[PDB]
Amino acid sequence: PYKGWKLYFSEVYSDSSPLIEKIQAFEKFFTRHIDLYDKDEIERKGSILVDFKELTEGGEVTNLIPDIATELRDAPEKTLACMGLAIHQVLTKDLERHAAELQAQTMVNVPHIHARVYNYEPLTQLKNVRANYYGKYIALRGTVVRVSNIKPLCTKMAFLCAACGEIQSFPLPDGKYSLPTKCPVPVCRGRSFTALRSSPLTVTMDWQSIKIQELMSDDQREAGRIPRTIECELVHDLVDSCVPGDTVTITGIVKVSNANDKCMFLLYIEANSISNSK
Ligand SMILES: [Zn+2]
Repeated sequence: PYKGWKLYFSEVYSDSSPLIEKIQAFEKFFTRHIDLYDKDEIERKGSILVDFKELTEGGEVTNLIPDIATELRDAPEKTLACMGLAIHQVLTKDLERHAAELQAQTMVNVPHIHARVYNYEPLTQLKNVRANYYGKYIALRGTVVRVSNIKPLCTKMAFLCAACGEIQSFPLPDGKYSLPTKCPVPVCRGRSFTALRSSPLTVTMDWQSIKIQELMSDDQREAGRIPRTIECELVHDLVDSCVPGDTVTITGIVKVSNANDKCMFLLYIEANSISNSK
């Protein structure tokens, strides 16, 4: 009933899991506001931009998401996955109905849709970003200083279990090729999988790394303070959205980087959205 379930979740689909409640919550939101977005631009770019003020809007459309501000902040990777599958389920239902009338007068293949929330608040200044912010969703605003070149990045790798024939979409931590340890089905644990590099469950998107420097008051906050910087990882439609010197607003997830000048603990922002003025 959920085509594209493995495009967002590595778990096995079960109607008893708490994910169903969250997914259907955004599904009600996206069905009522489907005319507010361009369904053609969503499918082409593979993403959707949602205003955070629309989600925190009081009323009837946001009836099933009263705690979106806390869940997105403390569990962004789980909230965006449900929000992404929801819009994918809304689009796959709106297109299967369109293809139903064409047949009378049904394989609709909707690709992965990145759920991208912008205009998130409160804004977090870079100096107050501590190590405790790991896994949290925040919004930054700084100057672009460096923009690396675009490179491919294998985010997920499909694996076929030789026991039951199930194909899982296994994420790679840092693009490092790794193998699953157990089959996600609750019956068998084959522990032996074959890589399906040509499978659609194997994700490969354009990757770009940019560096952001905080907005420093050149005289007020210059009383012995150095401008802090942080790396931001753009992907897919966010790639090539800013040049060095631009002032951008970035939302995303704080994560730990894994790659005298060598410090062994660096935080970066997995960019979920970027807004460039110029
Ligand atoms: Zn299996």
